[PDB]
Amino acid sequence: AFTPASEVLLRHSDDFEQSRILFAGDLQDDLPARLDTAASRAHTQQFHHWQVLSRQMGDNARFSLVATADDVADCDTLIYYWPKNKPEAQFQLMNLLSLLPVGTDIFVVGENRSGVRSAEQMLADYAPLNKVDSARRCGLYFGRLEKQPVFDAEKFWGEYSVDGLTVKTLPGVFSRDGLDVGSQLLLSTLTPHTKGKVLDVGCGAGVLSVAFARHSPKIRLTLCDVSAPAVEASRATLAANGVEGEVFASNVFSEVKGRFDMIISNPPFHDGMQTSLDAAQTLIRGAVRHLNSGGELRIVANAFLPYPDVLDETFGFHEVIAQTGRFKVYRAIM
Repeated sequence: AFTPASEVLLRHSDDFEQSRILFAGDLQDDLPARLDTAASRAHTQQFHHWQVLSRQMGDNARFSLVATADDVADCDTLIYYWPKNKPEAQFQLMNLLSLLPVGTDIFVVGENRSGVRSAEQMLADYAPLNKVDSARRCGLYFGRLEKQPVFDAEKFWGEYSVDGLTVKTLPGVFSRDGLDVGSQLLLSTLTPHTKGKVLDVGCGAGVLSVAFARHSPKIRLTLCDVSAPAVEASRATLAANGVEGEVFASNVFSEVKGRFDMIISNPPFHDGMQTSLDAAQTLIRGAVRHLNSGGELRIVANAFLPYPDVLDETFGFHEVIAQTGRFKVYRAIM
């Protein structure tokens, strides 16, 4: 399996061979489907990861905000891939450890730069962890579950108000649940009393959608995101603001059916160049397939990323309708 975290595990292949493993956390590659095990299961809060894993693992791979007793059954080992954000890791480990049997082996693998060291303290009172020698930038930890924590997902819900808008959010929407500067720029280009079917692809907690609906109450909304927390947060946020709309999980346009008058998105900032290019291609190439005649695709994103070229390639040309010191709002028409 591809990732450095999975390479780490691969260096201890022999130990997982007779194990009945549950894989969870940031399941970036398909090691959960390939690792030689007595049995393998997975639970993820990411739709695209579930797509990949269930293709090979069927019902042994599950997707949902909250893992359940059944999702975890007949597993004597947990291999958890540490996520980038701590509240997400807390939510997931309490959820998972609260259901697995006392005695389950716990393995935690991640990157020091992503805060994997925080796991020790986090699990100190439940499953005492010890570091296993690994590559210098990687953290590999092991321990047995001694005491199950008590978990109640409802206590992790957050709620706040910004610009007269109520926002409900959950761990796992770590910088995409607010009225960020990029969102503000995108919003400034939308005119009041706009009409049509819309579709907000990079979902988040739905702040963009409820702010759009506030001045254009007739728009007909569809929201999608890969993250279960984002799907849950958005529905709650729409409801909390008297806004109707359909929200569902999707790997970009994988579950989107139909055409729209406008597609908007505030993608996350990429990391590399390839990850960035791919993300730009998928968004744009999927867009031409879901736009009514004369419909518009609108994207706000850092100017450094590769959207302009992808835009020209797909639509022939595009416009920069709004700009700041970092962001550009790109517009392309059907």
